[PDB]
Amino acid sequence: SMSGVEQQVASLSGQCHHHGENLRELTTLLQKLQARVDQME
Amino acid sequence: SMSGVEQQVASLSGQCHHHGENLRELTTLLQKLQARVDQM
Amino acid sequence: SMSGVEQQVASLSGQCHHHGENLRELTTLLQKLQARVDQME
Repeated sequence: SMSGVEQQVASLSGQCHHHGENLRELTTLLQKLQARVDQME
Repeated sequence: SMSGVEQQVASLSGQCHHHGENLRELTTLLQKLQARVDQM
Repeated sequence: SMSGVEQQVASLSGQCHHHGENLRELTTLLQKLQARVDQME
C-alpha cells in the first residue's frame, strides 16, 4: 500500500507541476492582453 | 495510517482535477476576450 | 516512511492551495479586463 501511495504522489506532483506551468502561461497572456487594452484606450 | 494517507491522496487528486477544470475554463474565457479585443 | 509520505502529501497539499489562490487571482484580473473591454465597445 505504501508503494501505491508513493506512485500516486509522484503522479500528483507531475500534474501539480503541469498546472503551475499553465498558470504561468495564462498569467503571461493576461498581462499581454492588459497592455494591449491599455494601449487601445 | 496507510488508509488515512490514501484518503488524503485521493482528496488531493480531486482538488487537482478541480484546478484543471478551472484552468480550462479560464483559458476559454481568455480566448473569447482576446478575440473581442482583436475585433476592436 | 509513512511519515515521510505524510510530508510529501503535505508538500503537495500546500501547492494545491497556492494554486487555488493563483486561480482566484487570475479569475479576478480576467473579470476586470472583461469589464474594461466592455467599456471600450
